[PDB]
Amino acid sequence: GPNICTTRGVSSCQQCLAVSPMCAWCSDEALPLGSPRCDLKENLLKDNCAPESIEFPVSEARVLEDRPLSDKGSGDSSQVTQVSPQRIALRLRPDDSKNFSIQVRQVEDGNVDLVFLFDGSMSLQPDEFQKILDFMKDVMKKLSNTSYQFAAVQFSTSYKTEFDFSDYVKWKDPDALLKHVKHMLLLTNTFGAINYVATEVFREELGARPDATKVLIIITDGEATDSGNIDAAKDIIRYIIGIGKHFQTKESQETLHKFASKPASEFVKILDTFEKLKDLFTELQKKIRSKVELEVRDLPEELSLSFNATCLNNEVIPGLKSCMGLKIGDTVSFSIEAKVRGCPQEKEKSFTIKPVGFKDSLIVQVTFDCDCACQAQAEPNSHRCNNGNGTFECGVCRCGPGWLGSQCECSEEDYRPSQQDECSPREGQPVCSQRGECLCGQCVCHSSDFGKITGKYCETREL
Ligand SMILES: *[C@@H]1O[C@H](CO)[C@@H](O)[C@H](O)[C@H]1NC(C)=O
Ligand SMILES: *[C@@H]1O[C@H](CO)[C@@H](O)[C@H](O)[C@H]1NC(C)=O
Ligand SMILES: *[C@@H]1O[C@H](CO)[C@@H](O)[C@H](O)[C@H]1NC(C)=O
Ligand SMILES: [Ca+2]
Repeated sequence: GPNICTTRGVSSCQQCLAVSPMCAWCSDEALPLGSPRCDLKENLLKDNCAPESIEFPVSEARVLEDRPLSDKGSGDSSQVTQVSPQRIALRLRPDDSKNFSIQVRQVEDGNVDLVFLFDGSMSLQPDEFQKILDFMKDVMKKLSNTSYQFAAVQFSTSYKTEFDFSDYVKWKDPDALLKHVKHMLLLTNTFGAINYVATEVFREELGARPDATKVLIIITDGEATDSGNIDAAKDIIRYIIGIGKHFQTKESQETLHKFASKPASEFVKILDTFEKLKDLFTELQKKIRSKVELEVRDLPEELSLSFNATCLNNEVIPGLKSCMGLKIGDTVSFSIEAKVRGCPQEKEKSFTIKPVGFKDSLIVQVTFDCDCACQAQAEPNSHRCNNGNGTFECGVCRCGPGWLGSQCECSEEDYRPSQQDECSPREGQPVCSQRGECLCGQCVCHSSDFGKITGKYCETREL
Protein backbone atom coordinates (compact mmCIF):
# COMPACT_ATOMS: atom_id res chain seq x y z
CA GLY A 1 0.00 0.00 0.00
CA PRO A 2 2.17 2.86 -1.25
CA ASN A 3 1.09 6.27 0.03
CA ILE A 4 1.12 9.76 -1.48
CA CYS A 5 4.90 10.24 -1.74
CA THR A 6 5.38 7.08 -3.81
CA THR A 7 2.14 7.14 -5.81
CA ARG A 8 2.65 10.65 -7.21
CA GLY A 9 4.92 9.26 -9.95
CA VAL A 10 7.55 11.96 -9.60
CA SER A 11 10.36 12.83 -12.00
CA SER A 12 12.79 14.88 -9.89
CA CYS A 13 13.89 15.54 -6.33
CA GLN A 14 12.45 19.07 -6.39
CA GLN A 15 9.03 17.64 -7.29
CA CYS A 16 9.22 14.86 -4.69
CA LEU A 17 9.70 17.49 -1.99
CA ALA A 18 6.78 19.46 -3.46
CA VAL A 19 4.50 16.43 -3.01
CA SER A 20 4.01 16.92 0.74
CA PRO A 21 6.05 18.19 3.72
CA MET A 22 6.51 14.52 4.78
CA CYS A 23 8.19 13.09 1.67
CA ALA A 24 11.87 12.26 1.14
CA TRP A 25 13.97 11.45 -1.91
CA CYS A 26 16.65 8.85 -2.69
CA SER A 27 19.65 9.52 -4.94
CA ASP A 28 21.89 6.47 -4.51
CA GLU A 29 22.70 6.34 -8.27
CA ALA A 30 23.46 2.60 -8.14
CA LEU A 31 20.01 1.28 -7.27
CA PRO A 32 17.73 -1.18 -9.12
CA LEU A 33 15.63 0.02 -12.04
CA GLY A 34 12.48 -0.27 -9.92
CA SER A 35 12.30 1.21 -6.42
CA PRO A 36 10.24 4.36 -5.69
CA ARG A 37 12.65 7.21 -4.99
CA CYS A 38 10.02 9.40 -3.29
CA ASP A 39 8.89 8.06 0.10
CA LEU A 40 9.54 8.52 3.82
CA LYS A 41 12.99 8.27 5.40
CA GLU A 42 12.00 4.96 7.05
CA ASN A 43 10.28 3.14 4.17
CA LEU A 44 13.04 4.49 1.93
CA LEU A 45 15.66 3.17 4.37
CA LYS A 46 14.18 -0.34 4.45
CA ASP A 47 15.80 -0.40 1.02
CA ASN A 48 19.49 0.42 1.42
CA CYS A 49 19.85 3.96 0.03
CA ALA A 50 22.89 4.89 2.21
CA PRO A 51 22.94 7.68 4.86
CA GLU A 52 23.98 10.88 3.04
CA SER A 53 22.08 9.99 -0.16
CA ILE A 54 18.61 10.68 1.30
CA GLU A 55 17.36 14.25 0.84
CA PHE A 56 14.82 15.27 3.50
CA PRO A 57 14.58 18.89 4.65
CA VAL A 58 12.39 19.94 7.57
CA SER A 59 10.69 23.23 8.37
CA GLU A 60 11.93 25.06 11.46
CA ALA A 61 11.33 28.26 13.41
CA ARG A 62 14.14 29.91 15.37
CA VAL A 63 13.81 32.84 17.76
CA LEU A 64 16.37 35.56 17.02
CA GLU A 65 15.47 38.72 18.97
CA ASP A 66 13.78 37.66 22.22
CA ARG A 67 13.90 40.62 24.60
CA PRO A 68 11.98 39.91 27.83
CA LEU A 69 8.79 41.83 28.52
CA SER A 70 9.22 44.83 30.80
CA ASP A 71 8.03 45.11 34.41
CA LYS A 72 6.43 47.64 36.76
CA GLY A 73 9.84 49.03 37.74
CA SER A 74 10.02 50.67 34.34
CA GLY A 75 13.21 52.53 33.45
CA ASP A 76 13.32 53.84 29.89
CA SER A 77 16.54 52.21 28.64
CA SER A 78 16.24 50.90 25.08
CA GLN A 79 12.62 51.95 25.75
CA VAL A 80 10.23 49.29 27.11
CA THR A 81 9.61 45.82 25.68
CA GLN A 82 5.88 45.45 25.02
CA VAL A 83 6.01 42.65 22.41
CA SER A 84 8.22 39.56 22.54
CA PRO A 85 9.83 37.96 20.68
CA GLN A 86 10.69 40.54 17.99
CA ARG A 87 12.59 38.62 15.29
CA ILE A 88 11.96 35.02 14.21
CA ALA A 89 13.56 33.21 11.26
CA LEU A 90 11.16 30.83 9.51
CA ARG A 91 12.11 28.18 6.95
CA LEU A 92 9.28 26.46 5.10
CA ARG A 93 8.95 23.47 2.78
CA PRO A 94 6.51 23.35 -0.17
CA ASP A 95 2.99 23.62 1.27
CA ASP A 96 4.33 23.40 4.83
CA SER A 97 3.53 25.24 8.05
CA LYS A 98 4.81 25.38 11.62
CA ASN A 99 3.65 27.32 14.67
CA PHE A 100 5.08 29.99 16.98
CA SER A 101 3.80 32.27 19.72
CA ILE A 102 3.82 35.96 20.63
CA GLN A 103 3.20 37.73 23.95
CA VAL A 104 1.89 41.30 24.30
CA ARG A 105 1.90 43.29 27.55
CA GLN A 106 1.16 47.03 27.72
CA VAL A 107 3.78 48.07 30.26
CA GLU A 108 3.27 51.67 29.10
CA ASP A 109 -0.15 53.27 29.41
CA GLY A 110 -0.59 54.03 25.71
CA ASN A 111 0.11 56.90 23.32
CA VAL A 112 -3.01 58.29 21.61
CA ASP A 113 -3.45 61.00 18.95
CA LEU A 114 -7.07 62.14 19.26
CA VAL A 115 -8.78 64.70 17.01
CA PHE A 116 -12.13 66.33 17.81
CA LEU A 117 -13.90 66.66 14.45
CA PHE A 118 -17.00 68.46 15.72
CA ASP A 119 -19.93 69.75 13.67
CA GLY A 120 -20.51 73.49 13.38
CA SER A 121 -23.51 73.58 11.06
CA MET A 122 -26.34 76.12 11.13
CA SER A 123 -28.48 73.59 13.06
CA LEU A 124 -26.65 74.01 16.39
CA GLN A 125 -27.94 76.43 18.99
CA PRO A 126 -25.22 78.53 20.67
CA ASP A 127 -25.78 76.60 23.91
CA GLU A 128 -25.33 73.10 22.49
CA PHE A 129 -22.36 74.20 20.37
CA GLN A 130 -20.91 75.48 23.65
CA LYS A 131 -21.79 72.12 25.22
CA ILE A 132 -19.80 70.43 22.44
CA LEU A 133 -16.97 72.85 23.23
CA ASP A 134 -17.37 72.12 26.95
CA PHE A 135 -17.30 68.43 26.02
CA MET A 136 -13.90 68.69 24.33
CA LYS A 137 -12.37 70.83 27.08
CA ASP A 138 -13.65 68.44 29.75
CA VAL A 139 -12.17 65.48 27.85
CA MET A 140 -8.80 67.25 27.63
CA LYS A 141 -8.96 68.46 31.25
CA LYS A 142 -9.06 65.07 32.99
CA LEU A 143 -6.72 63.57 30.36
CA SER A 144 -3.85 66.02 30.83
CA ASN A 145 -0.81 64.37 32.43
CA THR A 146 -1.57 61.27 30.38
CA SER A 147 -0.05 59.94 27.15
CA TYR A 148 -2.80 61.71 25.18
CA GLN A 149 -2.29 64.42 22.56
CA PHE A 150 -5.23 66.34 21.14
CA ALA A 151 -6.30 68.34 18.11
CA ALA A 152 -9.62 69.87 17.08
CA VAL A 153 -11.02 70.52 13.60
CA GLN A 154 -14.28 72.44 13.39
CA PHE A 155 -16.13 71.78 10.16
CA SER A 156 -19.31 72.76 8.36
CA THR A 157 -18.89 74.04 4.81
CA SER A 158 -15.18 74.77 5.24
CA TYR A 159 -12.73 72.87 7.44
CA LYS A 160 -10.50 74.60 9.99
CA THR A 161 -7.90 73.21 12.37
CA GLU A 162 -8.58 75.06 15.61
CA PHE A 163 -5.36 73.62 17.10
CA ASP A 164 -3.12 70.65 16.33
CA PHE A 165 -0.78 68.48 18.38
CA SER A 166 2.17 70.90 18.29
CA ASP A 167 -0.07 73.49 19.99
CA TYR A 168 -1.43 71.19 22.72
CA VAL A 169 1.98 69.72 23.59
CA LYS A 170 3.27 73.29 23.98
CA TRP A 171 0.40 74.79 26.00
CA LYS A 172 -1.74 72.04 27.57
CA ASP A 173 -4.39 74.74 28.12
CA PRO A 174 -7.81 73.52 26.90
CA ASP A 175 -9.57 76.88 27.24
CA ALA A 176 -6.81 78.96 25.61
CA LEU A 177 -6.55 76.44 22.75
CA LEU A 178 -10.27 76.60 21.90
CA LYS A 179 -10.82 80.24 22.90
CA HIS A 180 -10.44 81.37 19.27
CA VAL A 181 -13.16 78.93 18.16
CA LYS A 182 -15.98 80.68 16.29
CA HIS A 183 -19.20 79.00 15.20
CA MET A 184 -19.17 78.42 11.44
CA LEU A 185 -22.99 78.40 11.07
CA LEU A 186 -23.07 76.67 7.70
CA LEU A 187 -23.51 73.21 6.15
CA THR A 188 -22.11 69.71 6.82
CA ASN A 189 -19.39 68.46 4.46
CA THR A 190 -18.48 65.43 6.55
CA PHE A 191 -16.67 63.57 3.75
CA GLY A 192 -14.20 66.36 2.99
CA ALA A 193 -13.86 67.16 6.69
CA ILE A 194 -12.83 63.56 7.42
CA ASN A 195 -10.28 63.62 4.59
CA TYR A 196 -8.91 66.87 6.05
CA VAL A 197 -8.09 65.10 9.32
CA ALA A 198 -6.51 62.12 7.54
CA THR A 199 -4.32 64.16 5.17
CA GLU A 200 -3.73 67.56 6.83
CA VAL A 201 -3.93 67.03 10.62
CA PHE A 202 -2.22 63.70 11.40
CA ARG A 203 1.03 65.14 9.99
CA GLU A 204 4.25 64.46 11.88
CA GLU A 205 5.35 68.09 11.44
CA LEU A 206 2.15 69.14 13.27
CA GLY A 207 2.98 67.28 16.49
CA ALA A 208 1.77 63.84 15.39
CA ARG A 209 3.48 60.69 16.64
CA PRO A 210 3.97 58.01 13.95
CA ASP A 211 3.50 55.13 16.44
CA ALA A 212 0.50 56.32 18.47
CA THR A 213 -3.17 55.44 18.02
CA LYS A 214 -5.10 57.42 15.41
CA VAL A 215 -8.44 58.30 17.04
CA LEU A 216 -11.17 60.43 15.46
CA ILE A 217 -14.19 61.58 17.47
CA ILE A 218 -16.80 62.88 15.03
CA ILE A 219 -19.61 64.86 16.68
CA THR A 220 -22.55 65.72 14.43
CA ASP A 221 -26.13 66.96 14.64
CA GLY A 222 -27.33 66.06 11.14
CA GLU A 223 -26.59 64.25 7.90
CA ALA A 224 -23.73 65.11 5.57
CA THR A 225 -24.43 67.63 2.81
CA ASP A 226 -21.60 66.42 0.54
CA SER A 227 -20.67 63.08 -1.03
CA GLY A 228 -17.49 61.10 -1.59
CA ASN A 229 -15.28 58.50 0.05
CA ILE A 230 -13.23 58.50 3.25
CA ASP A 231 -10.67 55.94 2.08
CA ALA A 232 -7.83 58.24 3.19
CA ALA A 233 -9.00 57.71 6.79
CA LYS A 234 -9.06 53.92 6.78
CA ASP A 235 -6.33 53.42 9.42
CA ILE A 236 -7.89 55.84 11.94
CA ILE A 237 -10.12 54.57 14.75
CA ARG A 238 -13.30 56.56 14.10
CA TYR A 239 -16.12 57.28 16.54
CA ILE A 240 -19.13 59.18 15.15
CA ILE A 241 -21.72 60.71 17.47
CA GLY A 242 -24.98 61.80 15.89
CA ILE A 243 -26.96 63.98 18.28
CA GLY A 244 -30.48 65.31 18.33
CA LYS A 245 -33.64 65.82 16.32
CA HIS A 246 -32.11 64.75 12.99
CA PHE A 247 -31.33 61.19 14.11
CA GLN A 248 -34.65 60.35 15.79
CA THR A 249 -35.39 57.81 13.05
CA LYS A 250 -33.46 54.57 12.71
CA GLU A 251 -32.89 55.43 9.03
CA SER A 252 -31.09 58.72 9.64
CA GLN A 253 -28.79 57.25 12.29
CA GLU A 254 -27.71 54.45 9.92
CA THR A 255 -26.14 56.92 7.48
CA LEU A 256 -23.23 57.62 9.85
CA HIS A 257 -22.06 54.01 9.45
CA LYS A 258 -20.08 54.80 6.29
CA PHE A 259 -17.96 57.26 8.28
CA ALA A 260 -17.77 55.29 11.53
CA SER A 261 -15.37 52.42 12.11
CA LYS A 262 -16.55 48.83 12.32
CA PRO A 263 -18.44 47.40 14.08
CA ALA A 264 -20.86 50.34 13.89
CA SER A 265 -22.59 48.99 17.01
CA GLU A 266 -19.46 50.05 18.91
CA PHE A 267 -18.45 53.19 16.99
CA VAL A 268 -21.87 54.80 16.43
CA LYS A 269 -23.22 56.63 19.49
CA ILE A 270 -26.63 58.25 18.92
CA LEU A 271 -27.72 60.82 21.50
CA ASP A 272 -31.01 62.67 21.90
CA THR A 273 -29.61 65.48 24.09
CA PHE A 274 -26.29 67.30 24.21
CA GLU A 275 -26.28 66.89 28.01
CA LYS A 276 -25.49 63.17 27.66
CA LEU A 277 -22.13 64.14 26.13
CA LYS A 278 -20.60 64.30 29.62
CA ASP A 279 -21.24 60.64 30.42
CA LEU A 280 -20.78 59.41 26.84
CA PHE A 281 -17.00 59.82 26.75
CA THR A 282 -16.36 58.28 30.19
CA GLU A 283 -17.44 54.98 28.60
CA LEU A 284 -15.66 55.38 25.26
CA GLN A 285 -12.54 56.12 27.32
CA LYS A 286 -12.85 52.58 28.73
CA LYS A 287 -12.70 51.02 25.23
CA ILE A 288 -9.85 53.06 23.69
CA ARG A 289 -6.60 51.89 25.31
CA SER A 290 -8.01 48.58 26.60
CA LYS A 291 -7.78 46.40 23.46
CA VAL A 292 -4.68 45.04 21.72
CA GLU A 293 -5.40 44.09 18.10
CA LEU A 294 -2.59 42.55 16.06
CA GLU A 295 -1.84 44.10 12.67
CA VAL A 296 -0.37 42.02 9.84
CA ARG A 297 1.77 44.17 7.54
CA ASP A 298 3.49 43.52 4.20
CA LEU A 299 2.24 39.94 4.19
CA PRO A 300 3.40 37.99 1.12
CA GLU A 301 0.55 36.69 -1.02
CA GLU A 302 1.66 33.04 -0.84
CA LEU A 303 1.55 32.93 2.99
CA SER A 304 -1.51 31.52 4.74
CA LEU A 305 -2.39 32.34 8.36
CA SER A 306 -3.96 31.10 11.59
CA PHE A 307 -4.41 32.45 15.12
CA ASN A 308 -5.05 30.94 18.56
CA ALA A 309 -5.46 33.79 21.06
CA THR A 310 -5.23 33.38 24.84
CA CYS A 311 -6.92 36.44 26.32
CA LEU A 312 -8.46 36.88 29.78
CA ASN A 313 -7.88 33.77 31.92
CA ASN A 314 -6.41 31.16 29.55
CA GLU A 315 -9.44 31.53 27.28
CA VAL A 316 -8.02 29.74 24.23
CA ILE A 317 -10.02 31.31 21.39
CA PRO A 318 -8.89 29.98 17.98
CA GLY A 319 -8.87 32.38 15.05
CA LEU A 320 -9.06 35.53 17.16
CA LYS A 321 -6.69 38.45 16.57
CA SER A 322 -7.50 40.82 19.47
CA CYS A 323 -7.75 40.49 23.25
CA MET A 324 -9.81 43.31 24.75
CA GLY A 325 -10.60 44.71 28.18
CA LEU A 326 -7.02 44.77 29.47
CA LYS A 327 -5.34 46.92 32.12
CA ILE A 328 -1.78 48.08 32.77
CA GLY A 329 0.63 45.17 33.14
CA ASP A 330 -1.71 42.48 31.82
CA THR A 331 -0.09 39.91 29.53
CA VAL A 332 -1.69 38.08 26.61
CA SER A 333 -0.42 35.47 24.15
CA PHE A 334 -1.16 34.45 20.55
CA SER A 335 -0.19 31.23 18.76
CA ILE A 336 0.19 31.61 14.99
CA GLU A 337 0.52 29.13 12.12
CA ALA A 338 1.74 30.23 8.68
CA LYS A 339 1.25 28.02 5.62
CA VAL A 340 2.79 28.55 2.18
CA ARG A 341 1.26 27.79 -1.22
CA GLY A 342 3.92 25.97 -3.20
CA CYS A 343 7.31 27.67 -3.45
CA PRO A 344 7.71 31.35 -4.37
CA GLN A 345 10.88 32.47 -6.11
CA GLU A 346 11.73 35.36 -3.73
CA LYS A 347 14.69 33.92 -1.82
CA GLU A 348 13.87 35.85 1.37
CA LYS A 349 10.70 37.62 2.50
CA SER A 350 10.04 39.72 5.59
CA PHE A 351 6.66 40.62 7.09
CA THR A 352 5.73 42.31 10.37
CA ILE A 353 3.18 41.47 13.06
CA LYS A 354 2.54 44.42 15.38
CA PRO A 355 -0.27 45.45 17.73
CA VAL A 356 -2.07 48.65 16.78
CA GLY A 357 -0.78 51.73 18.57
CA PHE A 358 2.48 50.01 19.57
CA LYS A 359 6.04 50.32 18.31
CA ASP A 360 7.32 46.92 19.46
CA SER A 361 6.68 44.41 16.68
CA LEU A 362 7.34 40.82 15.64
CA ILE A 363 9.30 40.64 12.37
CA VAL A 364 9.34 37.30 10.54
CA GLN A 365 12.09 36.38 8.06
CA VAL A 366 10.78 33.48 5.97
CA THR A 367 13.28 31.65 3.75
CA PHE A 368 11.67 28.92 1.67
CA ASP A 369 13.35 25.52 1.34
CA CYS A 370 12.40 23.82 -1.93
CA ASP A 371 15.49 23.03 -4.00
CA CYS A 372 17.44 19.89 -3.17
CA ALA A 373 21.11 19.83 -2.19
CA CYS A 374 22.07 17.22 -4.81
CA GLN A 375 22.29 19.89 -7.51
CA ALA A 376 26.00 19.53 -6.79
CA GLN A 377 26.75 17.19 -9.70
CA ALA A 378 23.65 18.11 -11.67
CA GLU A 379 25.65 17.24 -14.81
CA PRO A 380 23.80 18.25 -17.99
CA ASN A 381 23.42 15.34 -20.43
CA SER A 382 25.69 12.88 -18.63
CA HIS A 383 27.42 9.74 -19.84
CA ARG A 384 25.01 7.75 -17.66
CA CYS A 385 21.85 9.07 -19.38
CA ASN A 386 23.57 8.94 -22.82
CA ASN A 387 25.37 11.99 -24.19
CA GLY A 388 23.38 15.07 -25.17
CA ASN A 389 20.17 13.46 -23.87
CA GLY A 390 19.74 13.48 -20.08
CA THR A 391 20.72 15.44 -16.98
CA PHE A 392 21.91 13.21 -14.13
CA GLU A 393 20.82 15.13 -11.05
CA CYS A 394 20.08 13.46 -7.70
CA GLY A 395 20.76 9.98 -9.08
CA VAL A 396 18.09 10.09 -11.82
CA CYS A 397 17.85 11.18 -15.45
CA ARG A 398 15.88 14.31 -16.36
CA CYS A 399 15.91 13.83 -20.12
CA GLY A 400 15.66 16.60 -22.69
CA PRO A 401 13.51 16.74 -25.82
CA GLY A 402 12.03 13.57 -27.33
CA TRP A 403 13.87 11.18 -25.00
CA LEU A 404 12.28 9.82 -21.81
CA GLY A 405 12.47 6.80 -19.52
CA SER A 406 15.22 5.37 -17.35
CA GLN A 407 18.57 5.99 -19.09
CA CYS A 408 16.72 8.28 -21.54
CA GLU A 409 15.53 6.25 -24.54
CA CYS A 410 11.77 6.62 -25.13
CA SER A 411 10.97 8.10 -28.54
CA GLU A 412 7.24 8.89 -28.83
CA GLU A 413 6.19 6.14 -26.33
CA ASP A 414 2.69 5.16 -25.13
CA TYR A 415 2.46 7.41 -22.01
CA ARG A 416 3.26 4.72 -19.36
CA PRO A 417 5.16 1.41 -19.12
CA SER A 418 2.42 -0.59 -17.35
CA GLN A 419 2.59 -4.22 -18.59
CA GLN A 420 6.13 -4.89 -19.82
CA ASP A 421 5.08 -8.04 -21.75
CA GLU A 422 4.31 -5.97 -24.87
CA CYS A 423 7.66 -7.01 -26.37
CA SER A 424 6.77 -10.67 -27.06
CA PRO A 425 3.68 -12.64 -28.15
CA ARG A 426 3.67 -15.25 -25.36
CA GLU A 427 5.12 -16.22 -21.97
CA GLY A 428 7.65 -18.87 -22.98
CA GLN A 429 9.13 -16.84 -25.83
CA PRO A 430 12.13 -14.51 -26.14
CA VAL A 431 11.49 -10.79 -26.37
CA CYS A 432 11.68 -8.72 -29.57
CA SER A 433 12.09 -11.93 -31.64
CA GLN A 434 15.81 -11.90 -30.76
CA ARG A 435 16.39 -8.77 -32.88
CA GLY A 436 16.27 -5.82 -30.50
CA GLU A 437 15.69 -4.72 -26.93
CA CYS A 438 12.55 -3.94 -24.93
CA LEU A 439 12.77 -0.15 -24.69
CA CYS A 440 9.95 1.50 -22.74
CA GLY A 441 7.80 -1.65 -22.91
CA GLN A 442 7.60 -1.61 -26.72
CA CYS A 443 9.90 -3.68 -28.94
CA VAL A 444 12.20 -1.47 -31.06
CA CYS A 445 13.98 -3.13 -33.98
CA HIS A 446 17.75 -3.30 -34.44
CA SER A 447 18.80 -1.42 -37.58
CA SER A 448 21.87 -2.84 -39.34
CA ASP A 449 23.88 -1.81 -42.39
CA PHE A 450 22.41 -4.70 -44.43
CA GLY A 451 18.70 -5.09 -43.64
CA LYS A 452 16.00 -3.10 -41.86
CA ILE A 453 13.43 -4.89 -39.71
CA THR A 454 10.23 -2.83 -40.06
CA GLY A 455 7.53 -4.38 -37.87
CA LYS A 456 6.28 -4.89 -34.33
CA TYR A 457 8.11 -7.68 -32.44
CA CYS A 458 10.82 -7.16 -35.12
CA GLU A 459 9.86 -9.80 -37.67
CA THR A 460 10.17 -8.64 -41.30
CA ARG A 461 13.74 -7.86 -42.35
CA GLU A 462 12.74 -5.71 -45.32
CA LEU A 463 16.19 -5.62 -47.02
C1 LIG B 1 1.66 64.05 36.68
O1 LIG B 1 1.56 62.63 36.83
C2 LIG B 1 2.67 62.04 37.51
C3 LIG B 1 2.45 60.54 37.49
O2 LIG B 1 2.57 60.01 36.17
C4 LIG B 1 2.78 62.61 38.92
O3 LIG B 1 3.93 62.07 39.56
C5 LIG B 1 2.87 64.13 38.87
O4 LIG B 1 2.84 64.66 40.18
C6 LIG B 1 1.72 64.71 38.05
N1 LIG B 1 1.85 66.15 37.94
C7 LIG B 1 0.83 66.96 37.61
C8 LIG B 1 1.15 68.42 37.54
O5 LIG B 1 -0.29 66.53 37.37
C1 LIG C 1 -5.25 26.28 17.11
O1 LIG C 1 -5.99 25.20 17.67
C2 LIG C 1 -6.65 24.38 16.70
C3 LIG C 1 -7.45 23.35 17.47
O2 LIG C 1 -6.66 22.74 18.48
C4 LIG C 1 -5.62 23.75 15.77
O3 LIG C 1 -6.28 23.00 14.76
C5 LIG C 1 -4.76 24.83 15.13
O4 LIG C 1 -3.71 24.24 14.36
C6 LIG C 1 -4.15 25.73 16.20
N1 LIG C 1 -3.39 26.81 15.59
C7 LIG C 1 -2.38 27.43 16.21
C8 LIG C 1 -1.71 28.52 15.44
O5 LIG C 1 -2.02 27.12 17.34
C1 LIG D 1 20.68 13.31 -27.94
O1 LIG D 1 19.46 13.70 -28.58
C2 LIG D 1 19.64 14.54 -29.73
C3 LIG D 1 18.26 14.91 -30.23
O2 LIG D 1 17.42 15.33 -29.16
C4 LIG D 1 20.47 13.81 -30.78
O3 LIG D 1 20.71 14.68 -31.89
C5 LIG D 1 21.80 13.36 -30.19
O4 LIG D 1 22.52 12.58 -31.14
C6 LIG D 1 21.55 12.53 -28.93
N1 LIG D 1 22.82 12.14 -28.32
C7 LIG D 1 23.54 11.10 -28.75
C8 LIG D 1 24.82 10.85 -28.01
O5 LIG D 1 23.18 10.40 -29.69
CA1 LIG E 1 -26.26 69.94 10.92
